[PDB]
Amino acid sequence: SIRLPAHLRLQPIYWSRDDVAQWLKWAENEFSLRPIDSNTFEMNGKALLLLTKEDFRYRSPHSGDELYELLQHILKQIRLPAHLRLQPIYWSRDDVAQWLKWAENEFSLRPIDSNTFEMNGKALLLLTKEDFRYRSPHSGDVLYELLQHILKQRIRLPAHLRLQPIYWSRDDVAQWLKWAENEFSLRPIDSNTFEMNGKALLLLTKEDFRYRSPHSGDVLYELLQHILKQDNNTALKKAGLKVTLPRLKILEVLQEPDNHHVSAEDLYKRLIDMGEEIGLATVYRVLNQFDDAGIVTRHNFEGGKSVFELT
Amino acid sequence: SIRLPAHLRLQPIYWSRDDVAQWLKWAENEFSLRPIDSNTFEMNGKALLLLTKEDFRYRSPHSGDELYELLQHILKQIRLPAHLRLQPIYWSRDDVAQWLKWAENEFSLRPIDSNTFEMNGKALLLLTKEDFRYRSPHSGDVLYELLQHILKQRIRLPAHLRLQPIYWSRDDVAQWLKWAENEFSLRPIDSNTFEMNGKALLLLTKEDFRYRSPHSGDVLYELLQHILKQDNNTALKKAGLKVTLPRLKILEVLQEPDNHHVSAEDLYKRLIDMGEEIGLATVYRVLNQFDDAGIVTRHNFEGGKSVFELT
Repeated sequence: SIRLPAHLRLQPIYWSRDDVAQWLKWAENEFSLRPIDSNTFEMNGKALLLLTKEDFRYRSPHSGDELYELLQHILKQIRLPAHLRLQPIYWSRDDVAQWLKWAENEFSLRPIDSNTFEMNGKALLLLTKEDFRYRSPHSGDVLYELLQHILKQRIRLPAHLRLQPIYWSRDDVAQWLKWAENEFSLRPIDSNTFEMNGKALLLLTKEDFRYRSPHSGDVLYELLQHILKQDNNTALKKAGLKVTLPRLKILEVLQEPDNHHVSAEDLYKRLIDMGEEIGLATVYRVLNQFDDAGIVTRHNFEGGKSVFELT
Repeated sequence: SIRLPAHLRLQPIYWSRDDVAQWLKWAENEFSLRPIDSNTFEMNGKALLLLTKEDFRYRSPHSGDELYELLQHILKQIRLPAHLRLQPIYWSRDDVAQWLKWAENEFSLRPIDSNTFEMNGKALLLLTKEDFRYRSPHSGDVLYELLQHILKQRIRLPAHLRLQPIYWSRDDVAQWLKWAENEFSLRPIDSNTFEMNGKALLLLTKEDFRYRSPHSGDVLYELLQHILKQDNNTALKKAGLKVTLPRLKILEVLQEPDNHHVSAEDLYKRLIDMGEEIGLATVYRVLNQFDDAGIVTRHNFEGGKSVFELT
């Protein structure tokens, strides 16, 4: 029992950006609210539907909770461009940029500059909602919610950097920055961005990361926060294979200090010496199934002389 | 009852490229075949399994049928890099190139030069098996079969060019070439590649297309061959909507010579004059559902004054 004009009585999914603005103006007068600036929700009705109640309160502290609930009352009676149908973990930097361009058209947002998110989908997924708001004051909340919706519809370090950040040296910090530039497709990260060790890097606030690095500081800080939060029978199961005696034994021989690298025939000869009763072609099949399941690597040599190496 | 050595008695899926070669040499001697050059199948066993019987006969006219059937006798007792999980219709030119690089690693092929297929996935899908062989004498048949397998696991012209090729002028031929360069991501197609009309273009063999255009002639010829081969109740159904009287009428008013572009209120007023009994908010909802279903386009104007245009 709230009377909107005819073109606002349809489903909000249909409301243009002007319809959104006429709705706000209608509500302000209907409910004696504080003035609602015509710029408070620069989007269409489809975009407004993606916003959380918290996003309403954030855009309109005087009236947002009220507008959200007015919207639920009104309600009580997504396919992307071809290259973007992948899980966002796989979007390239170019994809992210095409995602922005699609989104700005789909949702009538204010112009999203093409350097707003210069990073790949993996990096995008590291950012917080706060970081989307910061990069995009007009549309960051819609964009973040857009992404969460795309996720409903559906990172390990280099070896030289797998020790706690607290022990990193200046040099490690430097290798981290250039590892992260490549992994996350970020703008160039000049070698002097963070001239310090891990202990000092751990003292910086996210605002320090942003100042040192306008293009990538938020990604880098959340990467750091991520990094800080993050029996042969089972060995076989864990790699996808049924336990058999021929598998256990061969696996056993490969775990000998001498037999890490071993060819099929030597493995066989080694099995016999131990008094095991296993056939030659069986040794070949096991080690190749082991290869396929990541337990060993086959290194080829002509005529049944490949050497198998336990990974 | 064919006795291979131990490492060739495993499943062919496991055979390296050398194992393939030792198998051929074994077969040649076991079956008194003509000499089989060690270069006849430069691939691993996984690749050999993708080849058709026809590919066997083509690689070995003296012995291929025989090798294929030996292989079926032996048998009688695919996940791509992340960016390539899309239907191949969507692969970019860069994807195609990454597809080649993955394939050459996966299958131990001879080196596939990165300019072997300079075109996008749509273009790749136009090529015949013969064109894959021509572009890649060592691996083209495997690659084509690889693609068919990826498809089991799962183009309209610009308006100025939708008339039969037989009527194309020189100028049209020229617009076709640059439309196709953009659509298929081909190398630059110099304006002098085909200085002639559609009737003459239709006289050229595929070999003429290849000579005029080493980078793209086969794509262009198959594009040409593709092009040459290729009631309101139903109007509503065809666009995804249940027939209702309010829909039929509005659709009817929009098909008037005067009302192609019409706003909701005028449509309403026009319905009344005809003695129709339909409410104003209903006119709004229909035209917006029509918009969403491609029957009209909504052109926005502030305050319920959008003009709707029949597409």
